[PDB]
Amino acid sequence: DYRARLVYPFSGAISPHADIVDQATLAWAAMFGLLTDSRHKSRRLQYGLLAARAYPRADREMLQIAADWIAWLFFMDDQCDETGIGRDLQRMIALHERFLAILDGATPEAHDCALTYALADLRRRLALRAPDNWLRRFSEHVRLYFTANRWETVNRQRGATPNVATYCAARLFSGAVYACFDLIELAEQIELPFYARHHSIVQQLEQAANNIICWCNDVLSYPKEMQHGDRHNLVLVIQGEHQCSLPEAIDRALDLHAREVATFVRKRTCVPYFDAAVNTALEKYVTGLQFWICANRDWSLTATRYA
Amino acid sequence: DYRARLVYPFSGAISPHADIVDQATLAWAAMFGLLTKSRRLQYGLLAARAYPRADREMLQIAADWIAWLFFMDDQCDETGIGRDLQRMIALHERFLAILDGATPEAHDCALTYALADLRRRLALRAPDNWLRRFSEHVRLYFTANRWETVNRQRGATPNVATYCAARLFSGAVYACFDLIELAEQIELPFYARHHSIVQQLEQAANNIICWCNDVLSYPKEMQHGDRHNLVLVIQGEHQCSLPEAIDRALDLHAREVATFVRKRTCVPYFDAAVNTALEKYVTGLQFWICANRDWSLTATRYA
Ligand SMILES: CC(C)=CCC/C(C)=C/CC[C@H](C)CCOP(=O)(O)OP(=O)(O)O
Ligand SMILES: CC(C)=CCC/C(C)=C/CC[C@H](C)CCOP(=O)(O)OP(=O)(O)O
Ligand SMILES: [Mg+2]
Ligand SMILES: [Mg+2]
Ligand SMILES: [Mg+2]
Ligand SMILES: [Mg+2]
Ligand SMILES: [Mg+2]
Ligand SMILES: [Mg+2]
Repeated sequence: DYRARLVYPFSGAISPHADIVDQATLAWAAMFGLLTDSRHKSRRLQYGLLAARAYPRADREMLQIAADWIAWLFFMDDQCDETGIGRDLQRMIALHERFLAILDGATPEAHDCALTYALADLRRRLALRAPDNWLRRFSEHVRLYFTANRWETVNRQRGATPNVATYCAARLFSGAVYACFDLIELAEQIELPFYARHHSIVQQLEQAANNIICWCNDVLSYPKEMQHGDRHNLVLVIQGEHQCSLPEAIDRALDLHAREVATFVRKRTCVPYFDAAVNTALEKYVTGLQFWICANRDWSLTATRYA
Repeated sequence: DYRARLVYPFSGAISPHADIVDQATLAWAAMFGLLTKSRRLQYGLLAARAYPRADREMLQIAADWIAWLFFMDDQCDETGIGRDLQRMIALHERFLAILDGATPEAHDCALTYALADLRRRLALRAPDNWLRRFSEHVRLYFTANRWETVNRQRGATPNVATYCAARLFSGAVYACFDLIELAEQIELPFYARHHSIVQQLEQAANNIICWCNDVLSYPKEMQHGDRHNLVLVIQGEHQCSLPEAIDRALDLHAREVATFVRKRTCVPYFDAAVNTALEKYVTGLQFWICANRDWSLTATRYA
């Protein structure tokens, strides 16, 4: 049982609003027409129960935006990774031109699809809770996620599996984890000054947490990705580069995950002293990264998505 | 004296267009009424060293941009607006409008018009993703300058950790690093452009350029009573002599040079085309490190 090795020297938490938020996410999906034919299965999506773990101290209104955003990501992701649009760059470019217009604050038009309308709704709701500087940073992380998904599409279309270095570098954006990390600021109601927000050690803590979450997901989701012939997965990329067995590739992936956990724990104590207020806010942010690491693992072990 | 210790284990270069670009930067600065000894500014001779392989058209934008920063910088560091937050917020609101695409209005100042001209010219050479990354770095430069202004007004000195973190943005070096992509005509994929090792190389090069400037510019900054300088921040934190503060700043500079050349050997292998483009970008960081030092030692600005 290789899944037993996905362990951390810290624990997570869940918002008491978890089930209320999950039911509201299903109602939001229905409202914006994101629930496709494939009804009874929708009851066990449980996207709100991941959000509830990722932002456990958030007010219900803010948690609901995070939950709806996570739902959006899964709906978009399953299109990219399991349907035709993921093998069609020109279709994806056309869609992303609409998303990018909506991220700049353009109102959707009659011809726009459900996902564009739903994105516009999330941007509108975030604009009410967040200042302009935050909105710009979130939008750029979402833009980089679109860029990364266009890159994954070209790989699928050309039948090309990236090397480990390229995959790991791209994975940091293809999973939209940085955009989710931006929501921690709103969940914790913290205003980090520019010099603290972008500090090298904070960036390295963000990178480590992102790698941990993505590589944990890669170990839990290689089976379903193999079924669809999509090798955007640390296990499958390691297998191709090292020409090794699947058990060996899984073992190597878990070793990289364990090393990245140790790196995160180590760098947590390398945060320099700015002032009392800034460091208090900074420790709430870094605590947020730990909640996310645990949320991903705790939710993913209990989800039929990876069964 | 202590200036002799500002050394690098690599060399720079200068564009053959250096003098016509510098002369054209003066002409541009006069045209926009940014001039009010002009021939001794030599802002084009910094640009020519920073982007030595750039085509003349692209180098001219870079030179005009560097001139813009110096004009803006002297107003912040030697003039009243640098000790007036609400006035700076008003000016920055006009700049941020221009950066988003808004055309200047009747009673916008010379700088706002000059910034709009630079944005227009950059839009002809660079795609939207580039313009956004550049705009964000310039926005963080404005934010860093507003932070410096609050410090000046309250007569506050930040600790070394706070100053170094803020200095990375107050110098606009990242905005200048963005221009390397255009100078060198390279298109780095997202995953290489934002790679942790590339970020750490940019941070090291930024630290080196800023701390080199701090050692060469502490005299003129003391005269204006400005403490945004590694030497002066070290002196305040450690309560040491000025010679000891300079020695400590130069040790941090030397240590950062060692870090930069070490992390150059830690760049992963992505593919042939990407690593070819990356090595041109990282070489660009080296050109900038050398350009800053080479230009500053011959500039009357720090005499
Ligand atoms: C769906 C999405 C992009 C984000 C949802 C929120 C989130 C940050 C989840 C953590 C897991 C991981 C980063 C998803 C990566 O996509 P991948 O396609 O490998 O996910 P899958 O294995 O579940 O399909
Ligand atoms: C003027 C400016 C923002 C940039 C021009 C181009 C550039 C990146 C020059 C390198 C020197 C340094 C980063 C300037 C920092 O401002 P500081 O105020 O310490 O400069 P000074 O010492 O020359 O006054
Ligand atoms: Mg997927
Ligand atoms: Mg995916
Ligand atoms: Mg997966
Ligand atoms: Mg200055
Ligand atoms: Mg300055
Ligand atoms: Mg200076």
